[PDB]
Amino acid sequence: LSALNPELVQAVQHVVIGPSSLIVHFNEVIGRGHFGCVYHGTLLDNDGKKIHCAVKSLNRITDIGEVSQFLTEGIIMKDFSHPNVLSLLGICLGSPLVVLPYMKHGDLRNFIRNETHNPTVKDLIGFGLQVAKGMKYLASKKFVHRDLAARNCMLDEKFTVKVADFGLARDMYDKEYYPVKWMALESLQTQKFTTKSDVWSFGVLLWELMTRGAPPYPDVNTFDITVYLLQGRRLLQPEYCPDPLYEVMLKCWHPKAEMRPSFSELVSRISAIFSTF
Ligand SMILES: O=C1NCc2c(-c3cnc4[nH]cc(Cc5ccccc5)c4c3)c[nH]c21
Repeated sequence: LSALNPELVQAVQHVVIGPSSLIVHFNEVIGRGHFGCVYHGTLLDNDGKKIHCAVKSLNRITDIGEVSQFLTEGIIMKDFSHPNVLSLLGICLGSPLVVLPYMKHGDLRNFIRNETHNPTVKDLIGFGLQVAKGMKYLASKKFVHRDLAARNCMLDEKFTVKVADFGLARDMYDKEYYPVKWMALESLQTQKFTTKSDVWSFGVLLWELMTRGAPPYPDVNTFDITVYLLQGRRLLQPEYCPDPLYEVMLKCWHPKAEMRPSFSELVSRISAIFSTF
């Protein structure tokens, strides 16, 4: 750790959590291993308040070059904060640690599929609106997500949705052993991603919400999705989805990227639909 560039060490200071400010429960994993090496933790802020956090150990990092790049990803992610985006609490320099807020209700796809929880049509639309708000913030920062889906959004104790699976919170479902159906047509064809391809994925996430987590295109092979979309076939209107909201979903899947709504338009339209409930 003495081998690190001093100006870079000075630059990461506002992101670094001192070792005496973090208690990691290395004996308690979060999410039964499905989310990788992520543990319960307690972060102590400047006032001494105990913060329940999720602590990811980064085993893929060994060399100083990899450590330096990790410090930089911490610096940039720390500048992203919004009520509907998963915030970085900090990093701890054993392997490097990523400290994230604890999300009591786990991923949004499992939450809505959960037979115990009974979200209403209003609640599901409200979750979609929160995702559109988080994406509107990311798109305003010129950030392209590339993997937007309900499985990649977390839900906290106040039922606030947080867009996740970006920055140091990426590779969240990478488990140790002993997304073409959300992709825009141009991304399937050219492998290039834009905010307009995130809008297409958002439309698929909205369909996931309104079907309470049904898998999209269950009878279509991932290879055949491209031709299926070029034929002009699309995900159908879910049973209790209001017509104006499905019109918004369909606009997200327009084959011409420039014809799709912006996330600002999506927040606008969905907020007005949500307000009817
Ligand atoms: O059944 C569950 N109860 C809580 C929970 C979580 C949970 C809790 N807190 C969290 N904080 C940040 C994340 C996402 C994340 C996880 C691993 C790596 C990178 C990012 C996260 C996920 C996942 N499943 C379940």
